[PDB]
Amino acid sequence: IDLGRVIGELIDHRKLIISITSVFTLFAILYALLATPIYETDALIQIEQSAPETALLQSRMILGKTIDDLNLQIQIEQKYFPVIGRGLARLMGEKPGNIDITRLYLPDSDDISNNTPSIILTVKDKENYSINSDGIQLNGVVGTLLNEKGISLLVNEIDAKPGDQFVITQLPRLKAISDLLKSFSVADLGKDTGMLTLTLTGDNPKRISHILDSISQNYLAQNIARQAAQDAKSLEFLNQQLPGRAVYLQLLNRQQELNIAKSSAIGNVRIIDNAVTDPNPVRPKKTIIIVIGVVLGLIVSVVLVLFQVFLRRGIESPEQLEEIGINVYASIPISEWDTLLAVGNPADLAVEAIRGLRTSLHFAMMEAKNNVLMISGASPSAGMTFISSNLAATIAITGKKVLFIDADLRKGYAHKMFGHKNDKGLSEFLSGQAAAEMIIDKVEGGGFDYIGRGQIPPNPAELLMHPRFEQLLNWASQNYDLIIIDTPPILAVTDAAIIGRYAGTCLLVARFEKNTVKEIDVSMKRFEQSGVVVKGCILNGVVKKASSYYRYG
Amino acid sequence: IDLGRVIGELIDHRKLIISITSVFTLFAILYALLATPIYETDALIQIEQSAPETALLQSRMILGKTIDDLNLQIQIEQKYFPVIGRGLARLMGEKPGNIDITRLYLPDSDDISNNTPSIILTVKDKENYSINSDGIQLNGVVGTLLNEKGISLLVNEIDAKPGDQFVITQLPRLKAISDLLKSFSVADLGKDTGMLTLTLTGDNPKRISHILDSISQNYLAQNIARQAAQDAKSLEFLNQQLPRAVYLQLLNRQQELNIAKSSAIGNVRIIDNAVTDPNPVRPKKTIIIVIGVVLGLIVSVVLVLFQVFLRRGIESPEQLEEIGINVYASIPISEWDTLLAVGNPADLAVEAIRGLRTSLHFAMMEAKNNVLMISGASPSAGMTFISSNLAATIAITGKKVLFIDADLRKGYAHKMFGHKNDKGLSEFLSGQAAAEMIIDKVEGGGFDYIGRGQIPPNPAELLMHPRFEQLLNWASQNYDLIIIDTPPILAVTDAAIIGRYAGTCLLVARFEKNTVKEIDVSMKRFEQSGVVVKGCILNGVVKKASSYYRYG
Repeated sequence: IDLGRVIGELIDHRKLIISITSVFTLFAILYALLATPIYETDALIQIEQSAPETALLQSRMILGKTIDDLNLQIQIEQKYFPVIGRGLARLMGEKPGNIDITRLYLPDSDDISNNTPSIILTVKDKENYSINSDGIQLNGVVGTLLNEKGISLLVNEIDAKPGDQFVITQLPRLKAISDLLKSFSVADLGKDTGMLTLTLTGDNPKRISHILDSISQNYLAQNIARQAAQDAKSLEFLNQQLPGRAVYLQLLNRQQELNIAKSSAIGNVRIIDNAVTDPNPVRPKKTIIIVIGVVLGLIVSVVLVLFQVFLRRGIESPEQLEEIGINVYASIPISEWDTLLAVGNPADLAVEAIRGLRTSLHFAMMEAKNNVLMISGASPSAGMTFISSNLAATIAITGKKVLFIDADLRKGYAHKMFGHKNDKGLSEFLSGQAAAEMIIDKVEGGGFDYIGRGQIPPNPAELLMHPRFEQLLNWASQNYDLIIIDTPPILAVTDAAIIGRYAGTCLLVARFEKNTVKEIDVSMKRFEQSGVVVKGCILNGVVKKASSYYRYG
Repeated sequence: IDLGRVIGELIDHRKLIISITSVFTLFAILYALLATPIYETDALIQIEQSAPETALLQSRMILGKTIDDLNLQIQIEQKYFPVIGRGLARLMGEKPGNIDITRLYLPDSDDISNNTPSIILTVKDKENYSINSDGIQLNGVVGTLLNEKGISLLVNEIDAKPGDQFVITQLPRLKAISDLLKSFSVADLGKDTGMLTLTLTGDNPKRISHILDSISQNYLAQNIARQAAQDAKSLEFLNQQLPRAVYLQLLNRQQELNIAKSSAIGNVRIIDNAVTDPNPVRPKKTIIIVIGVVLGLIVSVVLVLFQVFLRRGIESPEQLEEIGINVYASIPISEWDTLLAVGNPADLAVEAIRGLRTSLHFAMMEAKNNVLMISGASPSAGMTFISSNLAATIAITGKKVLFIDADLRKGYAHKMFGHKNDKGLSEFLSGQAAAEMIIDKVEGGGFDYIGRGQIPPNPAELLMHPRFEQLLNWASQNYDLIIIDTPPILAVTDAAIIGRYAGTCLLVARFEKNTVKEIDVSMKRFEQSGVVVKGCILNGVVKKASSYYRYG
């Protein structure tokens, strides 16, 4: 988990980490290139406070007058069936479609849920067009207003590209307020200065400048209207109260004072400069999400790789087994590769390591009480028969006579791999229905005598206790230089602990990443309980990255 | 309790955790889907302070005038017998019912507790209807008012759906003010700006906009009736004081006060009349559902950890080996009246018993005799299961096995192997039977079996009798193995009496039932009695924790 280990596993998993980081950056870049650009326009309003004005601008009288001025409750979008059709259309350089509807009146379904009757325009040419509400397509021409089925459309200046689809939505006036008010924004930047910087953000650049100018003009007009409206209510009741006659003349003097004031009462709000749209979109923020894509890919990659590190629990190196006090006799690397590897590809790495095992056993197998070696995998799929068979081959070619007993009576398949006469296997001998001679075979490849399990017997462990088995071993250890026995795991059945009574040397075979140290520890302790002293293990299937062996020649 | 152990038990208990988290999330879904929506409407009120205004709008003078204006003390609900009938009615798309009562006068029961006389409207059609107060159903039609039994009711524009029930409550004016006031709210957002955000929240969307509009109008008229009242008091005194140049000056002031009074532009303007946000603000969807998820998750965690800190039994042979107990086996639970070792010989729980046979055969050599005693740490430790199957799995090997069931209190081996209940073990110790008529032969396992026989009155006094050692000495010569079942030592002392003659003694501990304390005390009490317990035999270990697996 150290920095060195970190970089090691990173370069080892460089494919995964770069793949995930690159794919998230691909999502980021496609999103940055497909998200519609959003321009921002600004204006400067000057007054002589400004705290009421930042709230009166965003009031519904102001926005509500712009909406009715520009008909912004008539919403128009070019149709693109995919969620990214519009973005790719912009990327291709296609000029976006746009039309002007000066007067819209839907059939006004205006239901509780679907209060936005949605219609689609099919552009037929630059002059005529067709409108489908729910299938009923009404063909129409710009100029002439379409008044059918309670549906009133006055659409003019339709765009060029025909065949397009334009979704029209007569969303409610309150909605046409709320969206704008969401986009609209005000500030002061002087905390007392009359300057207000209105900002409106939107997609259609030319539209937002007009909308902001409309807001500014409405604000100008309404402030002119208010100061005058004070005097206007005064004037209204003066007009209502005119009938004493000298007082009538005094009221006429006040009337003439008030009347002109209304026309002349223009002030207190100022458009220092009308709205213009900044050509550079402010959103989507390029180079701010792509770096977020990079960092998101990096963080998720590390949080996944660390999770996988804390996932696996199998053996990782012989040092783990030697920590418990287990003499790992070999580390057989996994070979890329029906005949024996030790005779098919005699110079493979996995066979060089088995020769390295042969020498170490040859040293460790003298002083053993007899020349019978028992090899029991830690579990199925630990390769016990692979290692035992190749070891038998590599010891046969040396020149010693080897007998390879496959005492895995439960699911042993060595006879399925050496070529066999399935009759008269091992089990058929223990049952007493076969003699010691008709069971041995000759693997022509390895050159070592082979004894197969034969038929699966109903009672394996009961058979192995029969005293004929020790007779077999006593005879063979006199007629052979080495005897290798295959036995089932000790975590599953007790066959291994029965055969181990007669074996001089016993070894476990542990698959590299499959079997855990717990399985080896429990297996060795369970062998000891049964009076069988496990000599050591033979780590197997170690990946070539962690295997010390390499080609030499 | 470690992260690995945490996730292991979570996946093991994945059914429980997902079940409870899912059902609380379902409760959250149904609540969020049935909780009646509440809309809020907004209006904007300007002044040129606003600190008095935020408390004068909420005064009873203003609210109580809207109440009397819109008849808000006349409360109406569509009736739904369940607590969720209204919600599901909305779910089904059914348009909610509503009527209009322009004039309600109940009998005015107005008791101390039931100061809110409640009646129910039964909609008969679009024109007529019936009202039951306490059973007395009065039929009436819109238009004509029902004035009977002191009940003056004028309902018009009754809804369409007939047969419905409408609960009508003439709640007192103070309550009809207080509810509006708890829903009502004010703010300023400028701290000196005249801008006030009136906000009112209700369920009926169209109603609350009208309510807030009426509040605004009442407030506006009240502001007129303060300032126009100042000018009107001045003008009223002029009108009362008018009795010639001074008269013309007073007439000038008269018309000036006329215009100043009647103009009376309020310091307040309604910026924009109240409108209702179509999106309900409560119930807050996706804010309680996530709270439902986190609540289910936290309660699942706190319950699973509690159950973790609930069980005290053995959890693995390592716990026994820590104390210094040689766990000779771990027999897993078998799914499965004949012996398992002859019924289903390939069962995992029998493979483990063969594994025990081999370890005993090694560990039982050098023992002073071939007698094995197996005593469970408690009843329901499966002692007889293990001993019987072990005797079977040793019998098929070919050794002659004698199986003595010395559980003279509640032994039931004869109830399992098929029996001649006469002449059991007790009938031998009592001296009324000889050693030969007590022995049987289980045809299945193939081992000679000695039943306890009749429950004696004094078990322990019998077992001390010297005939028992005669039996064992004779058997150990005529049999290759002798297995003795004995009662738990924590309950009676028979086990420590038989153990004097047993070469090997083993305890059987159920996996999660028996604790480490029971095993430790059992071995200490065996030691005090001069019986050296060889080791334990963990029993009934669950397949999740056992290393055994099928092979073949």
